[PDB]
Amino acid sequence: IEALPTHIKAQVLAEALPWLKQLHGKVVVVKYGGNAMTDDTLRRAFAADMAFLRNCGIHPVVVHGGGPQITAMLRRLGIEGDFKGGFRVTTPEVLDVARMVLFGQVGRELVNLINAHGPYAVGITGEDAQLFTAVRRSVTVDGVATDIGLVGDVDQVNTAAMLDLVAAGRIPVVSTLAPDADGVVHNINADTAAAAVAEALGAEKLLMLTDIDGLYTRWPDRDSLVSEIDTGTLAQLLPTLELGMVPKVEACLRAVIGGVPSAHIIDGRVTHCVLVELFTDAGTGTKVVRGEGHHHHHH
Amino acid sequence: IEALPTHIKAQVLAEALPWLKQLHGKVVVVKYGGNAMTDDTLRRAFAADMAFLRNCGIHPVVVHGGGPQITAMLRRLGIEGDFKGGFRVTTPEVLDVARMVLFGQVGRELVNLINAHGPYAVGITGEDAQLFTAVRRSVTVDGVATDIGLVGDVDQVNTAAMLDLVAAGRIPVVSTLAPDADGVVHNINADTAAAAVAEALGAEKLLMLTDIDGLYTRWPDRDSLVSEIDTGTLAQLLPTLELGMVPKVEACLRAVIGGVPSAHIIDGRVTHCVLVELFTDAGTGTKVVRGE
Amino acid sequence: IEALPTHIKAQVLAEALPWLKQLHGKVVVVKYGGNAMTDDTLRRAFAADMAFLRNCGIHPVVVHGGGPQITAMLRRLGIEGDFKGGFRVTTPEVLDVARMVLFGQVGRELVNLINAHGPYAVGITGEDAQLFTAVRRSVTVDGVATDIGLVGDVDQVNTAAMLDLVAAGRIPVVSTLAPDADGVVHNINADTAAAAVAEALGAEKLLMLTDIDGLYTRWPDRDSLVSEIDTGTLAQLLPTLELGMVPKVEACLRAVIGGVPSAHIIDGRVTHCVLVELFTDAGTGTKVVRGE
Amino acid sequence: IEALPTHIKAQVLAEALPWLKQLHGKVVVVKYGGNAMTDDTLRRAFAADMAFLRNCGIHPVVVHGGGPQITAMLRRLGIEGDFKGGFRVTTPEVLDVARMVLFGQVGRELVNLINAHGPYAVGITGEDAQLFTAVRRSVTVDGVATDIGLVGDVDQVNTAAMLDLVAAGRIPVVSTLAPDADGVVHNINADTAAAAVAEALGAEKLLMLTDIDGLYTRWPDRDSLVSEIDTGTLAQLLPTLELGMVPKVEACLRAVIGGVPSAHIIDGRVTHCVLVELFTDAGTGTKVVRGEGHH
Amino acid sequence: IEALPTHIKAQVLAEALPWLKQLHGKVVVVKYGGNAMTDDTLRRAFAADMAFLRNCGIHPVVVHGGGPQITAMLRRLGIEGDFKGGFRVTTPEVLDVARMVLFGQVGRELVNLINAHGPYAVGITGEDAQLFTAVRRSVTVDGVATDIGLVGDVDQVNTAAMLDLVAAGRIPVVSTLAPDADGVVHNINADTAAAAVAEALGAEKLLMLTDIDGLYTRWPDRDSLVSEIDTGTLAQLLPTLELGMVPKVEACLRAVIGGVPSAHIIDGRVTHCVLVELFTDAGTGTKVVRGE
Amino acid sequence: IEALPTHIKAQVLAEALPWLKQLHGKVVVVKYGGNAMTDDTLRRAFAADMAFLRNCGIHPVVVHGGGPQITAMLRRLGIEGDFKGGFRVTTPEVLDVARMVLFGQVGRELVNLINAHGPYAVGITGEDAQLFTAVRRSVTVDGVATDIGLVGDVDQVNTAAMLDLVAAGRIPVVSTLAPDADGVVHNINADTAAAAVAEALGAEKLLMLTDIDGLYTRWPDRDSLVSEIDTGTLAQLLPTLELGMVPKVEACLRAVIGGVPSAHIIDGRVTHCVLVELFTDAGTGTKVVRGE
Ligand SMILES: [Mg+2]
Ligand SMILES: [Mg+2]
Ligand code: NI
Repeated sequence: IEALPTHIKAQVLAEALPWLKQLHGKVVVVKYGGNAMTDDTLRRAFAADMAFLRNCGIHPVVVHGGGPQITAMLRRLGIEGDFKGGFRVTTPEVLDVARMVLFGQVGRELVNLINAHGPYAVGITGEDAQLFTAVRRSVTVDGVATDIGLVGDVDQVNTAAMLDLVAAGRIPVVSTLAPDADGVVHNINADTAAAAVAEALGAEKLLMLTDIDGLYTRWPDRDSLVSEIDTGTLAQLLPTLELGMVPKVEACLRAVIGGVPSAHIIDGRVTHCVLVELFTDAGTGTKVVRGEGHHHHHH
Repeated sequence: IEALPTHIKAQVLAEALPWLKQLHGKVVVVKYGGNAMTDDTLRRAFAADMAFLRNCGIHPVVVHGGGPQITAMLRRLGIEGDFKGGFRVTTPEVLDVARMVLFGQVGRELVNLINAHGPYAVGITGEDAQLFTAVRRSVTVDGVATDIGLVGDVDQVNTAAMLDLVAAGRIPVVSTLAPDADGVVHNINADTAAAAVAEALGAEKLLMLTDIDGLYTRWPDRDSLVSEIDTGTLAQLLPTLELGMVPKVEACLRAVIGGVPSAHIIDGRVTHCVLVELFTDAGTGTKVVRGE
Repeated sequence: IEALPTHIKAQVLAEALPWLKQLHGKVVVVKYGGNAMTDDTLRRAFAADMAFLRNCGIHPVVVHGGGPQITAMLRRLGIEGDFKGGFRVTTPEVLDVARMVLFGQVGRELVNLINAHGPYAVGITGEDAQLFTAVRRSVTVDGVATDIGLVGDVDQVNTAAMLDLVAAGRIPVVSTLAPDADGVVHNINADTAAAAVAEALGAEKLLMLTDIDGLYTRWPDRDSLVSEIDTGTLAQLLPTLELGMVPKVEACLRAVIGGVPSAHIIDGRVTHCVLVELFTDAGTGTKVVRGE
Repeated sequence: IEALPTHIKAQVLAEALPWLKQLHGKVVVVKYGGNAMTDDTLRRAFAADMAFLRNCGIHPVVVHGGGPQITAMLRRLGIEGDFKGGFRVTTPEVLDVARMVLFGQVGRELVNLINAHGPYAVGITGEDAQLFTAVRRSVTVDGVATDIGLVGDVDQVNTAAMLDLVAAGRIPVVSTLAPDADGVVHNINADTAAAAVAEALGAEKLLMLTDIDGLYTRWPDRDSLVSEIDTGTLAQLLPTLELGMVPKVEACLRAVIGGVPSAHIIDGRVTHCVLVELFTDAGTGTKVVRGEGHH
Repeated sequence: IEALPTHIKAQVLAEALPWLKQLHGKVVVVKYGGNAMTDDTLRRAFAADMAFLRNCGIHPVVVHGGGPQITAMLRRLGIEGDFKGGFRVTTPEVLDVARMVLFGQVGRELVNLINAHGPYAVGITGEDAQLFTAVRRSVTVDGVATDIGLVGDVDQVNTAAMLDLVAAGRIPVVSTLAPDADGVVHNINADTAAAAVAEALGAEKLLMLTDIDGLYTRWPDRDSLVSEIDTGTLAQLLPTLELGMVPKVEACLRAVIGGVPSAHIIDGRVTHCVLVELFTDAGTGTKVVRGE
Repeated sequence: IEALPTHIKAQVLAEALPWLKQLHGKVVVVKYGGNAMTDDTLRRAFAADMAFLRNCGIHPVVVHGGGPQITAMLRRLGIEGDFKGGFRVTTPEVLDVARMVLFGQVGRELVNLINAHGPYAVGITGEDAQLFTAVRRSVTVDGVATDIGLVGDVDQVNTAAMLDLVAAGRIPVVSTLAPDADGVVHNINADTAAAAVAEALGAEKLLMLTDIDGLYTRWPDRDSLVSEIDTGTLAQLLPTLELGMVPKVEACLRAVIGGVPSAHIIDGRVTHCVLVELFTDAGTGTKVVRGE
């Protein structure tokens, strides 16, 4: 805590060098969500960490999400959500509420928390300066022709305009909402979006906070927790996983394969989780790396 | 305009030169509000105008407000107004709704409308990168010691960071919300705020859209609106009209005095009002200039 | 007349946005010539139109020529032309006079007018910093190739250094005279030369002023509104156009086919013809576009 | 021309170092005129020298004049003068001929000569981008007020825009013709103009070619044909000089006092005169240093 | 060591934020010497720390010294020192050996150690590009003693050229040797020199490694040594000290008074001493401030 | 001589224009060594020449060597050398002395000599900022297997970082010593190294000072003295050349066959040899150009 010998405090910082050296001047996309937003002590720690990275010469890019906040508003307002299946179905009136909450509330919280350390955080959506557009998406059953609503995926990204912000020393706080070729705003999956922007900016790393200690090869058995998994194998386990990890996983795959050296799935329930995963050799969380070939499977 | 002789169209476009020359490379703060937001045809025209200025080498900076939208939400949601003689009393919870509507809704509308022409508009508040801080304010009720709530005025502004945006070719869409010293976000008067940022950025002009045709030396007599007035002369007729034109006018004062060559109070009920006031000698409103 | 209602002016200006967005930040080569040089109003207008584009964020590159001025100056000097197959031959003594009238007279004219609006206009020839060279020109009189003096065509262009000028906010006024591969100055044909530099700079539009009112398929005026034709239908129309406008057309054809988006053959006899052509579509001649 | 032992050539070159070092990266205004323009071998040598300076990291700015060429043209056109004091009044038309000759002919010659070595020379007047404006001038004939036409002096200069050209590696060839505050272009004295732009650009030196070997207090043989001089010492010799050397001297005055470390009045009749005056200690010309030395 | 739990490890890091923020983008001059150079584990740790600072956005500037190495060489070479009462006289031959050892040996060691982490370290002296000149120094013994030889103090510094190196991401390793006004190379006191360059570059901090745990108020009192002092108090305890701390002391003075917010005198015998003094609230060493 | 007439002097300076024009803004690698370092008048002239090139807009890059100085030190320090086929076998203890002398002494001399004209010269090795790495090379004694110690060739070069120095107006003085893949510094052949950096920087020329007047093709016959040999033609002489020209010549091949338009082998015993070879059409020294 504080009664720790100085000679040991230095032995901690000193060990981070190999990491500070690997991240310096590099972009790092962090997907904020889960207990990280909920718990006060956790988020306050998250904001402090972003400042840490910023004051080390690292370029953090935060991508956050909503859901509970969005549902809370839709209820508090009284919108009777329609369910064209097993999904919420994002209708126009709903999009307005989603965007309102995500950008005007959730993101605001984060920005102010970060800026408690300096003029760093700046909130933006795909709408602002058209940082990134979206393409309408839909779900299955089997005709797959089910229109879920104004939901979509990140289509294109203006990495140029984005890398300009990190250059000015700002920490962009992204709210997954982007217009399509026609101009209508669409709500995008925070996880997938984070992966998209990660690849586009040529990020050195992609972090994703979750209320889980890692990835499970077969959920029930917690002995199936992998601290590191190679791309080829993950792509083969995808069609046999939990739906809640599919976005997290696909995001990592799209990222690590799109060029992002590695993607991490850490436990956001831990205080200063980002500092631990970046400057400590703790085998906590799941690390994804590009790896194809029978040998990556055989070993 | 098709049956309008070509020799006239030319004169209209030509007569713009003297103005395009005066505004080129200069910053122009425009305060959006009133029918401008309400009417669809008007706002769509407003967005097109901002693109016009942008594609002419001019640097527009939009500052918008709420109020009706904010009240609509506070009601539609359920939040009961716990008032004070004509003031809404922005409680910590009210601020949350205000900021939510202004930034996450009102501003969004504007940004998307502008960006229908290109990657121009970008929404920001005083919160983002601490573009500008605020100082808690209080209005006149009984002796004036009334803390209406989380309301304030623009204290400091990071003109540097702002001039950086206009440099990148972006059109900033500001939502009057800035953190005080301690760091708590407040709600600022769009009109006054627009005036603050105008002066800070060394803007060539400050435009303010209103549902009124001008300034009134004699109200309601109609042939007594000044086409152009000047500082000092305004301060004399300052205490004559009502409270709705006080901030507007007071804003233009703080503006011209703070360095802004001139402030304009045009009628936002007119389609393409900004184009008329900037490239047509026909003053759509009243121009305020530094007078001796 | 000023009776034009304030809402009609707004419509005019507003209707120019789609074009400002298209030309902004781009290069536009204008071939100044014809009565546009002669008439005291038209010419004074052209200078304003260039200043206009310059203050809109556009990049204008004027390319002019002499002709009537040259012959005129030769008459005063008493230099009798040495014709050969209808071609006056450019003897050294003549080249000297062209460089004088073209670069020291007609060019200074434009530069000074344009510069009444600001430090924009700057006159140059291929000789200056070797911005562009010229290749000998050979023409047949009767049976075969013959030398017609010191006449040439635009060959190499330092588009890199050329684009630097417009980037510096300067309006390059070009006098079609370029050095031979061995440094022998030549007189180039403004028309063909304009189309040449237009292509070398990779410019959006090519504006060509002419003392002729229209492109003609015959003149049962109703079928003269070729407001916009395309690059192939004009090719087949080339063996049936007026004798005074074939070069204006061949120039446009070259430019567009080469890589220039659009070519406009407007009637410079119209005050503010440039403006009318760029922000309106109201009949100023033809717009040649990529077609086939 | 050969037979010169290499060990000596090296000595010659090595001696330019102190000078190359003093001029490197600095601006040097050179006033072209006289036999320099007339003689073919001389001008061809002048152009080569400008290229020399350019390829050494020096920033040469050439200012030329006319007169004989201008008069030659006016005669072919029969524009006979309206002299009113030993000089021609610059009627609006005469200006047109002057500008035509200076910019469209005299300057052209120079530019092409220089560019025979590379994309260096670029011709400009005060008209282009308003590099420098002019103020109407009027020389006292019997009283004081006597307009002599569209003649003037360099008023303001856009040193910024000018220093931009030398930055791009260009050698500006200026033709003394500038616009008036009310947009009226006049004809300016090459000598005085050269001095004006020299001071404005903060030039390290100002050279002026003449058909004279130096300055003379009086007009006979040995002694008063000086080599070094300064302010005050010249100001007193001003009213004692024929008009054939008044603007020349004043040019050096307005320049040195203006800031230019030194102004030189060399003999342009010598081949490669500029190379001799800049990289050879034998200064066969009249230099003009700061007025507080030998005061 | 490694058994330390995660959270306790993260906390150590987190507690560094207030410091990384204060040093980011700032220059930090570190005077290397003593056991720091001697002990292998210590220097290897020193080099790692410089890389730490470098990879955090901090700009470290290392200034080292010799003495033992210099004396070692002078002995191997068999150069009997011509002493002057407390001082060896730096004859022209001695300077050559000094410079040879300091730049070609001592500094080399450091550079290679640093660059074991990346293309960071770059060795230079006042000689290179004339980064800084020196003025002959005379240390009078009793009343007077004149020149001890080619010894001097840092006169002028080219902070511009220096700040250029830190800009390129390089970590300059300075060897205290500068040119005379006439170009005569001199040997400068590492401590004083470090202070000179510190002030010149507008360094946020000046660190000085020593084989002592702090600054002594009453030398070998132990127990109550100074934890923090300032310009006035530190300058008043000057005439009551041993020579083995005068330069280390004057340095901190010339620095802090010069503009350096604070100078530190830490114990270089501790592994990673620089990391402890910069990112740990350990009250070791001694902090010298200006005051007010 | 002052006795020489001025009309001649000019002719000399003038005749250099074609050369100044060819070298302006270009890099020129000069290998310093031999009498050039020994003789005082010669080196003082060498330093003046580098300043000449620098003050002409040329970018000189000096690469020097040792050997005699290195051997001189090894002897004074009494370090017995282990030989192999006639090689010193650079052990870790010898390398330290080599680097010490080359960088901390030989190079220092040169730098200070150059900077006697201005803040130009800056000494660096492959160690600094890792400007260039080295690869262990072994010699051949009719059985290549001869690890003659820490000797190697220039492997990679950071032309970027190097071209940055010449950009700042500095004259880099290189001491052939570079890190190994693992950081083990090695001593590199000045001649070959100079050739390596020459090619890497895209140098316009490579000069090499020697105590020989030319390139005597095949053993003593003052008649067989080339003046301008070429690749291939020269290549077929290496196996039949003295050992004192093998590294020089083998270095001139990698230079021109590597990109460098031409390499020159001049006589460094001549005062101002560099000025003669670069601005005098003297046929002294041997030139090497490309030739399939
Ligand atoms: Mg595996
Ligand atoms: Mg049309
Ligand atoms: Ni197996």
